[PDB]
Amino acid sequence: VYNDGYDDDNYDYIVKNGEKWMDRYEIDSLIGKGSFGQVVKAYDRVEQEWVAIKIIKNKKAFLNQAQIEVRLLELMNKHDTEMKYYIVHLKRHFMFRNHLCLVFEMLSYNLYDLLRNTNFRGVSLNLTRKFAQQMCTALLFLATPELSIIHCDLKPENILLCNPKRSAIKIVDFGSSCQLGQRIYQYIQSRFYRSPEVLLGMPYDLAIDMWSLGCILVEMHTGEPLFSGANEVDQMNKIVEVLGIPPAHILDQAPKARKFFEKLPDGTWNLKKRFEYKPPGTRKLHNILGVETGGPGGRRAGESGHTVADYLKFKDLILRMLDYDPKTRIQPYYALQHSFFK
Ligand SMILES: O=c1c2c(O)cc(O)cc2oc2c(O)ccc(O)c12
Repeated sequence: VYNDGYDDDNYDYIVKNGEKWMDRYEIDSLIGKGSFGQVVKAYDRVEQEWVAIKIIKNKKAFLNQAQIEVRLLELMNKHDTEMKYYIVHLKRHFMFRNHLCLVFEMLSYNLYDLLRNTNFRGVSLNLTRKFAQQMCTALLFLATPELSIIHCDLKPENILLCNPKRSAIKIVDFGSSCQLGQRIYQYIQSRFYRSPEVLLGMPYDLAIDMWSLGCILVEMHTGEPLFSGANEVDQMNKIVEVLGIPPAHILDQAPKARKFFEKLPDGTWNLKKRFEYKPPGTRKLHNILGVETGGPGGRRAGESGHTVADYLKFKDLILRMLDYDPKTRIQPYYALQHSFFK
């Protein structure tokens, strides 16, 4: 028996629908599970509203990580400006029967759920544009110097709708997040959304989030992951099928560059060693998006906001996001100036 019988064998609190907490919270049900513990829907009898409570595991490591998350949300929740309103709001935090608990505003489903309710056909380029603009604003919030927060784990599942009918979104789950100051694994981000500098074991900064955003937007419009690596080597190879071989001057300083590429005698780089990939740069984003053939699936011929001209703007913005060079990858302020948004 664990924690006087309240935990199970994974350090997870045993959620019992209906329980009341501190004479304040009525636990409704489980809505989420992860390596950190659980998320319940709960009714805050005092404020008279539903909340999402995140119940960290009763175990020292996860508690220390979650304490990082809390300081980072308390830092964000110190800032005036209304950019902060695309980050999920921390309502409070407390210890309960040995678990650190984070009370959040209650939201609706995440964008991977939204994709499944379309049967992975994707949402329209207009909906994607509105998601893009919210997300860049949210990254611009994180970049403000006092914060300089890497989320470190952007993907559809961590972008939630506010309300199932509107298109407002907030970013959740700052449990793997860090400030420019702090760090570390280099094994961060989910594989499909992992920046190349992370794969090559280079130093990363806030720019890695902007890579993940690039891949998320494309996936939201086509329905399928742009780069679905089944492991690090496959990941980098799927990237290279689209963006070609990464600049020499970056590979020249990439600790794990020889995990994927051979330096030819002459100093230029190529891929290594029977179904081959597609030649570098040959699966062109132009055909993935369907720029000239009715958007993904042909399904958008003649729709409004999906003229070839809108698709060229989109492709431009994504490529600027999928820059290999993290010092020239488009930054939040300038993604918002792009003609995709005007
Ligand atoms: O913060 C989270 C969260 C939230 O703030 C509101 C909500 O309606 C759901 C949520 O679901 C999560 C999850 O499944 C994993 C990790 C998280 O941090 C969250």
